[PDB]
Amino acid sequence: THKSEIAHRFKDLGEEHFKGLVLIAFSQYLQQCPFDEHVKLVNELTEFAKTCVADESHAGCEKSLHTLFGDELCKVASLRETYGDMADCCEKQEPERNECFLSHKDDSPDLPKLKPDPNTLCDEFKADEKKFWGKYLYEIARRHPYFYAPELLYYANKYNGVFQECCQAEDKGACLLPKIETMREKVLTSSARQRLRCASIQKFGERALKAWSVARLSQKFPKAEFVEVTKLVTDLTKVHKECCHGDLLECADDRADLAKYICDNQDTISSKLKECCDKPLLEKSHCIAEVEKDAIPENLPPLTADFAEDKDVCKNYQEAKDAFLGSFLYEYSRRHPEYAVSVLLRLAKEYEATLEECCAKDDPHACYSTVFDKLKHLVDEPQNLIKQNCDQFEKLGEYGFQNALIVRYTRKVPQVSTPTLVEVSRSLGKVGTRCCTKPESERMPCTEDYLSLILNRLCVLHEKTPVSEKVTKCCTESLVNRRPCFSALTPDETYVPKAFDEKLFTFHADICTLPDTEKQIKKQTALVELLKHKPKATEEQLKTVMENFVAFVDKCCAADDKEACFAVEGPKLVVSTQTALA
Ligand SMILES: COc1ccc2cc([C@H](C)C(=O)O)ccc2c1
Ligand SMILES: COc1ccc2cc([C@H](C)C(=O)O)ccc2c1
Ligand SMILES: COc1ccc2cc([C@H](C)C(=O)O)ccc2c1
Repeated sequence: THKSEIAHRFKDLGEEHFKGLVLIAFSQYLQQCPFDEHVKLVNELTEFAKTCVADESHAGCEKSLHTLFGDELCKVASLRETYGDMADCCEKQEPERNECFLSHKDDSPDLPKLKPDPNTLCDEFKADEKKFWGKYLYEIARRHPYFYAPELLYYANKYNGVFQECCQAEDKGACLLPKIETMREKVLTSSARQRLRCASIQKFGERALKAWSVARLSQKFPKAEFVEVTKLVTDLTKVHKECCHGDLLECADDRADLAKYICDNQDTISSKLKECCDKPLLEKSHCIAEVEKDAIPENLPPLTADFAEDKDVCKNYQEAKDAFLGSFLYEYSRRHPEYAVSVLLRLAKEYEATLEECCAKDDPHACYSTVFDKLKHLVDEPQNLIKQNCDQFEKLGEYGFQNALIVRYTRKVPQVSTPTLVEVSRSLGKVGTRCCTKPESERMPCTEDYLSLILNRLCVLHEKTPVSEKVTKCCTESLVNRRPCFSALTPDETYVPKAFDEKLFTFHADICTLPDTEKQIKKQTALVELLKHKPKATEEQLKTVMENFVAFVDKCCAADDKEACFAVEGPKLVVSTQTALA
């Protein structure tokens, strides 16, 4: 329909944005190459796009976006030498070649943890604002190779606006570190949301993403009609599909478009959008993404009416399954803005399973008329876990809770690799902080949605190199029952203990020197390995091993010759610990 896709997107996005997405795209496809390779790729591509803008007939201007990006990545001399089997993608035709690159996205790339000097940072910034802006896109995007790319350009500006307001202060440090931290959460979170949106389509079909889009949209805009929501849903699903499939130019473009549409139709969508719609382009879509719920309209009928009472349920459903089910989702979501999206989807799935068996039965209506009680039962099911988990969080504090979750997970999925068990248990206990201080009514929803983000990370880390059958099962059985499914696991008897490996339990003076985070991780790693070796260790003993350990580090980090003390106290500690675990 357009002579030249690259021309079209360049015009549409404008140079600056066009360059920032190309970079992000290269940086996600190729997470090792240094910055500088990438800025070369970015400009080559952009020069060429400029030629196509001026003359659309010009050779190459007709190629697809994959073919052009892909053409550019094959010309990397580093490929075979840096990326291994990656350079074999270059031997294929499109679209297999593109598929092949995308399958080498690495969810755990192992990159220097970003230690920033407020000084060096305000330097680099005053020297080159635009290169700074790019550098940040690169570093985030290479570490989060599914990160929502237009939402990333948004963060890059906010980053830049943080230094524009803070480098001209006197105590720059004190202005920066708060704002950086606050932003840097928001970015990890955004990444994990985005990774779960891609994990939907990839493992469960565009229909799962589409359904997410209904739940989210209906909650946010419950005034809007099904017909309208249905429109926004088609557009929102395409943005995310394109986005997850690495088509960032299309992603950005259709997203800007959808914001423009939403604004031009506030009267049929929401009363909360005034403030959003007066913002510039990137900020507009974010504000929208964050806008407040609209008020549930007034005389809505019972849901029982359309979905349980009505004798024609099986008729409407057989006629168009996903559409009818989208309607259930709109109707349920628009009335329960408090609920977790995971929950709404969990309800929709169950209502599906229900019609699925009931419409094949002799009087469907007797079977399905009773379904809402079953749904009431599901929403109430998880409430006691919360309580247990919050009390435990309050008693132990965040860090102790991370430890309890380390033990807990290591017993249920001890075949999981240790890096993954530590990362995930650390995130799981950050849920305590996120959700436990909230008013009770709010807790279950909060938790349900965070645990989905986090359990997805486990599934995604594990599916890379799969080792535990239970995890594979929970990860592939569903998205929306993962939390129940993980919560229903228990330690197992099949597991042979890991042979003692002393190397994993030695400590050196370095331990005193590490940044705090890295110090926690090193101990939580030991803790995991301990449970893999001693999977029956009881909680009182582990309390002993844990006090004894803190006494040990404390003694040794206080000593005149710390090495000597570690050398000596070290083996003492292995010995008691080996002794205490019978
Ligand atoms: C089909 O199941 C899903 C898909 C995507 C989800 C994304 C999210 C994040 C928290 C979101 O921003 O809504 C939560 C639950 C989800 C369930
Ligand atoms: C339009 O109705 C749907 C469609 C797809 C769904 C998928 C899922 C997830 C992926 C699942 O865990 O099976 C949940 C609910 C859904 C409702
Ligand atoms: C802050 O409240 C929480 C924190 C972590 C939790 C982890 C889990 C996992 C699924 C588990 O227990 O297996 C469940 C509930 C949780 C509630």
